[PDB]
Amino acid sequence: YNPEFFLYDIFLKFCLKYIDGEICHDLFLLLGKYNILPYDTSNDSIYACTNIKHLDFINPFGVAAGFDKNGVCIDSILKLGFSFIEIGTITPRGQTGNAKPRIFRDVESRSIINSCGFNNMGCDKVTENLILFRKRQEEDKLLSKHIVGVSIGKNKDTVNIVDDLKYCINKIGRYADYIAINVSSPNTPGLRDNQEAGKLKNIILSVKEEIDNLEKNNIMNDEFLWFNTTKKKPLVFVKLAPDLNQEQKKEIADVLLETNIDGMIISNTTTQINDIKSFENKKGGVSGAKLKDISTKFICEMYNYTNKQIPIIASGGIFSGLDALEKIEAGASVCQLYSCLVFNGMKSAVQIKRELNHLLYQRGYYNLKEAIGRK
Ligand SMILES: Cc1cc2nc3c(=O)[nH]c(=O)nc-3n(C[C@H](O)[C@H](O)[C@H](O)COP(=O)(O)O)c2cc1C
Ligand SMILES: Cc1cc(Nc2cc(F)c(C(F)(F)F)c(F)c2)n2nc(C(F)(F)F)nc2n1
Ligand SMILES: O=C(O)c1cc(=O)[nH]c(=O)[nH]1
Repeated sequence: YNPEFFLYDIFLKFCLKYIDGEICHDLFLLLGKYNILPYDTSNDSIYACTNIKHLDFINPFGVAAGFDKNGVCIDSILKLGFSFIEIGTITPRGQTGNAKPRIFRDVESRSIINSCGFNNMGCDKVTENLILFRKRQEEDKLLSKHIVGVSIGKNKDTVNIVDDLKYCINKIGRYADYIAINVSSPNTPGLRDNQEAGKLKNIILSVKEEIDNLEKNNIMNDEFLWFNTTKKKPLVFVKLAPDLNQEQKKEIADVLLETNIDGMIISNTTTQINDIKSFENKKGGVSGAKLKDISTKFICEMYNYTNKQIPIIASGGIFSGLDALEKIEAGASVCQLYSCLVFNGMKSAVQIKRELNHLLYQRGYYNLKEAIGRK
């Protein structure tokens, strides 16, 4: 509604029409880096707060992983009106990823296909970006209480998947509110097989353990140990790909229950969309509108399978207050956006927060927490 947002969104639409996606993506990241994007300075509704365990979100919308892989634009992105962002996915060593162009959008179906292949500057460089973010944060009143999770993964050619995760934890864990374990990218060969249950249980317990050791091995009080938002050790979530068996899902559910994981991100992109014409050429995982139903059903299933015991972070095809309410009613406690920013632009968090609040009122819910899981 504001003019700053209005002008940027025209520009963004122009870019969407004329300019390659990855290039546009990076241009807006660079404009955020230089602090020339608009801010949402509005108080968020106390009735749409949410939490995962003791991690509290001032509103229920965050930016999904893969958006700001390297943490170069964290302040500007949160300042668009998001309560949190998941940076990464990061790996121990930097990787260039797959040959470009490797991201395409289909404006008509509001859908995206990418085969990025975990391109990122590497754990050490991103840790230094996140540290500078944490320092800015102590000085920047609009960043107070905003959450930064870190998605962490394996280098493509890795000796020890678990070892890669430990290396990332050891480096960046002190600066993270939460850690997301990503064994779900379509785009690194294998990796996805790391969703095998015995393997996954060991992954999850190795990660909680490396985090536990961060707490142990240093002498400072928590307030100085955790240079993050919570002042507590990061929670542990796992991100799940939606292309799985019911049996696979049930198995994963039991490993999540067995290991007392703090949450699950449902879901990553799908390789099962066949009917987007412009994508016929293409290899990779599809995001956006055409993922929404698959992702929502998957939320229902895992909530059920896990007996409502594991909080869900929703991802996939969320554009509108209605889409968000569906995620929440299926069982999600919090939502992440990606595609919506691409097609709808900079106003997305402002607009969707407003839409969800009105909806919550119309359906006669007292607050958002009351709606979670109401089938
Ligand atoms: C270009 C691109 C890169 C992505 N990179 C990652 C990543 O590094 N890690 C990750 O867990 N998910 C990644 N994703 C998946 C998103 O985090 C998200 O789950 C997916 O886009 C579904 O949300 P959407 O339908 O709102 O876009 C990426 C998606 C896109 C489109
Ligand atoms: C016009 C456009 C913009 C976009 N990225 C983008 C990147 C951004 F940083 C923002 C912002 F500023 F709000 F945080 C944004 F709204 C969109 N991508 N990203 C793609 C991608 F990644 F899918 F290729 N295509 C795009 N097209
Ligand atoms: O780097 C990527 O290719 C990528 C990672 C991921 O987790 N999901 C995705 O769709 N792409």
